[PDB]
Amino acid sequence: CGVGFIAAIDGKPRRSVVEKGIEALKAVWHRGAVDADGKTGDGAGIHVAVPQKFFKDHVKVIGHRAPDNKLAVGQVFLPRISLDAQEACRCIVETEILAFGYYIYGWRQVPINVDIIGEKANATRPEIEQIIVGNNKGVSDEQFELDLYIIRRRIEKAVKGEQINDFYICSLSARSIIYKGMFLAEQLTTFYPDLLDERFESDFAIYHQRYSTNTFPTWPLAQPFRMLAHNGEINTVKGNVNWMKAHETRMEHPAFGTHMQDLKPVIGVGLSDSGSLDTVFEVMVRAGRTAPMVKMMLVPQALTSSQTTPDNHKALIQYCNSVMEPWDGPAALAMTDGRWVVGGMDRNGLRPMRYTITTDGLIIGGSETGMVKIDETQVIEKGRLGPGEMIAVDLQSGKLYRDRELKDHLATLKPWDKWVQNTTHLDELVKTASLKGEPSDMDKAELRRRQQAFGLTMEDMELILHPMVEDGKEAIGSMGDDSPIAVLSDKYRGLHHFFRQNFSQVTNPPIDSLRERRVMSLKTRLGNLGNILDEDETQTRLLQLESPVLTTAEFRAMRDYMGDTAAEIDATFPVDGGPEALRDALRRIRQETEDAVRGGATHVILTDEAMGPARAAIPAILATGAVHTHLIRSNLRTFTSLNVRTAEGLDTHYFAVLIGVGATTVNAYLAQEAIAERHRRGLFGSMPLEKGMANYKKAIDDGLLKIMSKMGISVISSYRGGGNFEAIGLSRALVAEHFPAMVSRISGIGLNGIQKKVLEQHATAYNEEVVALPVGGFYRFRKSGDRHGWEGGVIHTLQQAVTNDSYTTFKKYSEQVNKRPPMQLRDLLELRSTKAPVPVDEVESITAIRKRFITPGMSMGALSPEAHGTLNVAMNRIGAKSDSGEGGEDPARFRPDKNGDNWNSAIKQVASGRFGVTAEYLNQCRELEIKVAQGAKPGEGGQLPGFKVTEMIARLRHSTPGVMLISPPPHHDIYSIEDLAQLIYDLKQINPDAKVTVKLVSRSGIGTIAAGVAKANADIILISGNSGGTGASPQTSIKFAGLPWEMGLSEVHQVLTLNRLRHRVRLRTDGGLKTGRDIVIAAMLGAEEFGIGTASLIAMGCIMVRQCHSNTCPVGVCVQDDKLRQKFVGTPEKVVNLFTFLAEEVREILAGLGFRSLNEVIGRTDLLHQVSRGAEHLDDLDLNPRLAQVDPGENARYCTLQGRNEVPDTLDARIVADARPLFEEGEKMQLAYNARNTQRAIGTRLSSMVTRKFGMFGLQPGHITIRLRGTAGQSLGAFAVQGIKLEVMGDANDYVGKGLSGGTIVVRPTTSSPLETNKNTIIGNTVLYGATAGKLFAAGQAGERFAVRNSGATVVVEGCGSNGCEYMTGGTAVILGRVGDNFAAGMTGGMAYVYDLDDSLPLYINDESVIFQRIEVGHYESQLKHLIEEHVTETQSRFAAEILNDWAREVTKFWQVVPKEMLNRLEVPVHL
Amino acid sequence: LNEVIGRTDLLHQVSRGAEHLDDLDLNPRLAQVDPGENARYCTLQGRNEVPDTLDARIVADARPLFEEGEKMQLAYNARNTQRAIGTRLSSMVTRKFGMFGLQPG
Amino acid sequence: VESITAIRKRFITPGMSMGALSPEAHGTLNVAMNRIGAKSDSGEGGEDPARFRPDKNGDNWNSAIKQVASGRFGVTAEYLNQCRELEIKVAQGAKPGEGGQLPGF
Ligand SMILES: Cc1cc2nc3c(=O)[nH]c(=O)nc-3n(C[C@H](O)[C@H](O)[C@H](O)COP(=O)(O)O)c2cc1C
Ligand SMILES: Cc1cc2nc3c(=O)[nH]c(=O)nc-3n(C[C@H](O)[C@H](O)[C@H](O)COP(=O)(O)O)c2cc1C
Ligand SMILES: CS(=O)(=O)CC[C@H](N)C(=O)O
Ligand SMILES: O=C(O)CCC(=O)C(=O)O
Ligand code: F3S
Repeated sequence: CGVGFIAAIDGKPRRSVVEKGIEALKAVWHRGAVDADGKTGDGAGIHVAVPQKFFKDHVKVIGHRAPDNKLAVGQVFLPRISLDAQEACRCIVETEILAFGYYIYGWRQVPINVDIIGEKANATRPEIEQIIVGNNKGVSDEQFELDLYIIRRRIEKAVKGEQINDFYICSLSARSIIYKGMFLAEQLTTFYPDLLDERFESDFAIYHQRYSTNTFPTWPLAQPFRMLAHNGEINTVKGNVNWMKAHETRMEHPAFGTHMQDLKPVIGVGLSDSGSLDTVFEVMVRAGRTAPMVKMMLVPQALTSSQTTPDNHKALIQYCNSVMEPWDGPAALAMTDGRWVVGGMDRNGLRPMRYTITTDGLIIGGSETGMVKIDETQVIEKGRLGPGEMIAVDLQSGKLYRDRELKDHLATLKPWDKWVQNTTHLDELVKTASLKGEPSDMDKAELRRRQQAFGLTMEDMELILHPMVEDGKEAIGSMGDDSPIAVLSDKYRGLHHFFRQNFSQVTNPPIDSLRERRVMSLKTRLGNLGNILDEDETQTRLLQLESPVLTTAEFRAMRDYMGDTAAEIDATFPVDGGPEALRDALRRIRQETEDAVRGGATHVILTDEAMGPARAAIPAILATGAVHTHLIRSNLRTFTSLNVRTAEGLDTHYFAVLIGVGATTVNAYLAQEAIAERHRRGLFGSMPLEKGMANYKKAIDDGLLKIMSKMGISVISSYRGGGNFEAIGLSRALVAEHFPAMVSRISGIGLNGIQKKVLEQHATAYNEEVVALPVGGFYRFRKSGDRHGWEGGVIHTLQQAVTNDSYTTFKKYSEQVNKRPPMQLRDLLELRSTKAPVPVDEVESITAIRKRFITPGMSMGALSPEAHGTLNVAMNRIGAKSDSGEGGEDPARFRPDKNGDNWNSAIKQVASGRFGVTAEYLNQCRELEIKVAQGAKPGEGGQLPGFKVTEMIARLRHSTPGVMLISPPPHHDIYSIEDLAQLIYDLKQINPDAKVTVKLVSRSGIGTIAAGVAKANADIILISGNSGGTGASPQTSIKFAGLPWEMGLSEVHQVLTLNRLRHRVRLRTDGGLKTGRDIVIAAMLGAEEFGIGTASLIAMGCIMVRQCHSNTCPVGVCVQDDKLRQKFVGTPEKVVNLFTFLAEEVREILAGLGFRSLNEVIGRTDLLHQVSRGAEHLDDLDLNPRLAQVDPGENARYCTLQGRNEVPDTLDARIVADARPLFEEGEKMQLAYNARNTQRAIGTRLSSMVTRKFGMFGLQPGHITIRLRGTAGQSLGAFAVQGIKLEVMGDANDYVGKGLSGGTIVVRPTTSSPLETNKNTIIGNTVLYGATAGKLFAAGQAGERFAVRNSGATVVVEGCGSNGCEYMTGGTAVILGRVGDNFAAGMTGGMAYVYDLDDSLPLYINDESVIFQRIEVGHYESQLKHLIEEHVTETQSRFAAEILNDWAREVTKFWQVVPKEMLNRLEVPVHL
Repeated sequence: LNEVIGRTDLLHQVSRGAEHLDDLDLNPRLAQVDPGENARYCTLQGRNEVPDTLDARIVADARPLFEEGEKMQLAYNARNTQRAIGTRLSSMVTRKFGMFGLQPG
Repeated sequence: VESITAIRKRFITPGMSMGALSPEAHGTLNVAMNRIGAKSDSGEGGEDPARFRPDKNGDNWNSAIKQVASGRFGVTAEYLNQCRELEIKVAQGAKPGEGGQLPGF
């Protein structure tokens, strides 16, 4: 994959611009899935100017006369198999161009060579044809495209009405034309020779290859699109899409004249995310806005409220943000309206984008940098884009604008501020009334009874509400979610329970809402929905909150300011009502809001307030959706704000759902109440009820910001109404009828059930007195109502069983377990088969089976050292495997002990904060598990409370003692699937023997990703259930993120099968598997391996008391405390017994089924039948979609060979060859080689080899040194141990020294480059990610997230993008230059100095955990000096040398950045 | 000639004469289906052949007829699935005795 | 074109004896050549066997091609075995008809 762009700064056309454009496209394949087929690829494209010589001649050769104007071309994909349709297609195409009365010189079959296409693709190949049009009407450049635009839509539309498939017009303008198709980019020129003609000349270029979650090639989905080309993904798409359904309700501009209606819907079916973007971007530009304005209105930069930003810009930004809600997601963009050409970034700089400027007056935009030869000699600059920036060219004036200067320009266009000043911030007005006193008007006798209506409890009040009020933070907890899944529940659960928060896995990264809160946002606006098409100050006239969240005080504040303008709808219904009560209720509300809005109303207030003994409340969630949708469905939502008052609301989740299913504003009124009551028994102590709410509110605000970040979304306006949930349990019909689009893969209950349950709980609370809520056993087993998997009896019996070693006791446990009411989906399945039973002896053996079992990754830290190694011993004893876990593994452990026991773990993880990740760690295993996610907390990343960060722990992890370890939610080197792809490459490079796994978490859509993972060379894929365990994690994720494995595991099984990849990868699953049958059923759904954690913990003794986060483990399982660790009685022997039983119980089952082995039953879903009905009312689920087979009946067999999906060599292949002496004799060596952007992970293999023979540190620095001219591609020197040194004279791309491990890497411009070392980029992003040792020197600037997570590498570099030194925990980080926003966020431990010539660092640095001072003590001043010296010595850097020359005056200019938590720890204090 | 069959790339449409621009689209006539390098086929030979019927046994059961001139009675079952029964017999008979050389029956 | 790594490997540093040259010069050469995967030549006069291992720094003083010349200087079962190539020296262009000299001092 890649996007790129090239432009002649002067405006004047040239052939090189195209030849370069090709040139690029020939250097991106190293980033894609190569087929063994040699031909097949996902899509490539080049968007250049229609070449009028070339075309005109053509018209001449047929013997017409060339017009004076520009001649248009339509580039069109016609149906290729039904001639009947091609015609219809061409009549339509002609008719439409005809009624604008332009002129047709006529069709031209494009030459192409289909030999380089694969069949898959030739299959879906359309018939590519050009049609040539002339501007007989003598209109203007601008009018021609305008008209053509209305024409293309007209066609587009008619073909649709005709119901014609496969028709598609890539381009149709007289300025630009697009040559895209499904073929390898390196072969664009081959599939389309026109491109090789010298008449193809152009002032600009835009190329783009693409990847996918598929095996299927659609042609129209290859880019570049008509104005756009996008690298990344736009996670905020459904959000955007539904907004346009309303934005459109009002869009009207005069340029389209009477055409608008043909103009809508601007977004047709079947578009890829980027495709939809181009769609919007286009209309906007067709109506007048420049390119750069549009990048902004749609992919605006973050308005951090800071000095970093001039005030013009801020105005503008604020303007946009008020018109259009962003289109978020990682995004490198290459854009152009007719005149300008733009390179742009998303608001988080999520994708690479280097660029070079030449003496010849060209700018070449890129994704990597070595992408197209240019002589250093003619380089005038070497830049990049950072979050939010753009760079551009105005081709009419042949002027280049860098970000500042370009943004300057746009600020210039209008009185942004004067206009912005037109908004009413009703904030202060609202805060005022709060301080004036958050009221409360119910008597406990009430609170209690309503509360009972929504089935609330003490656990609810104590466990969850309280901490919010107190700490202003939400409840953290531990252990998995073992309760039933709500539909199956026995006990009133509220709608919000069935909506699961979505989150993101490999497609895009989730953000850090702590360390990166400045880019996020919760602004809310009522009435800012008018004409995205307009550009007038009247667009700022709207009210603005700063949180959709309102305390009963603030709420009324607002509701008053509104007034005649608001309308209140009664979200409630009679109980005397009848079977259809709630239905008609839902109609009613729907209608009433209609009338209101029509009637003139501008704000709606939906509410349960009139709930009483005679009226049940309509589930706020359902009521909000029913309303918002119908509002959209009638083009009305654009006229109001929709505000909800809810008695049932209480936690963060409930807000999130409400908001994103419509809600503008929410007020949890009966909870502020419940807060008060608590407060008048002084449960909060001294603290005023007002400060009370304040906190509550922050907890819910950060609440949301988080839930959002789980699918990288930075901003509530795009999130709102986007329906980002997945419904488990409610009926298809329903979810469709009333909420935005969401999946509900098995219908579930419907209104009639909902009604019945709502009312039942109701009687509970108005049928008689209520002094206390029940206790509740949702977050914990009480011997009360809610059941759980793990309950006391069950735990005892199991313990009894593995301790006394009786299989009979085991069997009694599992029976205890299997005889209950259904609690989980698998519980609803029976296993029946058609074979007679077989004798048990005959089945496969335990030895055999237990080997398919593994003990999941549970970190050293989360668990006691004793527990951890216990597990490693058990697994190795039975020839199985265990998983180190998120947090290091002690290397002493790399040998078997006198007793023969083996503490080393067989599968090592690799997770966001790269904990103990070392060349030697990565090499002490058979398998690497890339942890993208756990079912306990999908969107997010580990926690390890500070008081667990023992010293041993801290030593392991290179973290700082007793300081907390919260991990970055996303991996920093996996922002998109190609990214995954490359990590897997490095992984397979540093360790030639291991298989690589990807931990993913079930959720709908996993299937597809699963595929991409497969194309990315992963060997195993593991789908984790929503219910798995965690040692520490917020409770909403434990109860609301994730989906059951029975759904995700089949989806992966299916989809992978459906694309013929299912044999390329092995499948594993975990999530609550405690029993023989749980394991058989998982096999039949497709699994080959099963993970067993918690139950293995319980055998080691866990009693499931849930204080894993607390460091108070009654039993030594999950606690670092010494005394407490002495109460541990786990034993290998115990765990081994657990597995032994499990397998035997598996064999017992297979025999009954007639199979003599597990393999004979994988995928065999025909052996499972869904029985269970388990409720009073006819409310059933559809378990089909899970049981279905893709290619039922006999399967063909693809031979799979034993081993791992192998990978292509790199430079290391030769380097190693050339190093015989090294390994053979010990010699020292110096090698030289060139290097291209296309060579990845250079050295890594070397390193693996060296680490293996001499170990990370048995070689003295520089022992083997390899100079490289040119460009290093991603992962340069990744995991290099000491002894290796790489000099890259030239430059590099992302991830230099990723996981650096005591090796050394240096990078400087070519002796001959005339560039000013420090005023130019030289290495990409996420450099030194997670390093632990070694040095890195860089004559130049580095890009975003430099030194992220560095845990002990020393570096020197002349500058650095934003988010630098983030989450750093060790090492020294010098920095000869300016530094990006948010520097040092979360930087708990190492040190960075920072030459700052403008005393600006103050404006950029992230205070929170760090401080800066000028050097005072002189050993710190000396430390710096020596590095800088080294730097120079290695890099021959002038600018550096000079700082050395004036040390005296200069030292004065730096700034010591030192972590708070390091102040008292530091041998030599930092101060005098 | 072979080197050029189907090669429409060798024909361009100039259609000119004296009138108003009212032109035809001769493209649909000229387009290639799978343009660009062709596979090479060897000379396919003979005729699309077809399945035997009962006649392939009657003839076998009839050696004496064709070899010695004998007169024969053959018995067989027949199904709606067997077509043109007798026609190949006829061909053989016609060729060796002509349509009228053998006495009826 | 082919790479330097590749090409430089076709280069070698001739045999110049320990004696004719300083010990420092001699081993310098052996180190250079082994560093770039090429070959050096011991020369007419022995090679010290200590030199038969790479040193703490990774440098390798041992020479890859050992000579064998008239006065068999250091010619030993172990010398002959510490290499990839044996060079029978029948003659040098400086003095074809003749054979080395090493002044007594
Ligand atoms: C205490 C504990 C620690 C865990 N630590 C990690 C970890 O370090 N890395 C990880 O990728 N998943 C971790 N997990 C999840 C497990 O690896 C596995 O996905 C899940 O534990 C199994 O769920 P089950 O508990 O119902 O047996 C942890 C889970 C628990 C309960
Ligand atoms: C100082 C010196 C020492 C030499 N010693 C030997 C030697 O020991 N054995 C040998 O076979 N040739 C010897 N030669 C010759 C070289 O091995 C090689 O044949 C010739 O040096 C290369 O000539 P060129 O000097 O113009 O580079 C010696 C030459 C020189 C200059
Ligand atoms: C190379 S790419 O993975 O960024 C593809 C971009 C986009 N989401 C698409 O589906 O086309
Ligand atoms: O130990 C750690 O860093 C993480 C452990 C963890 O996140 C979990 O077990 O839920
Ligand atoms: S608190 Fe974790 S619950 Fe198990 S580990 Fe101790 S009993």
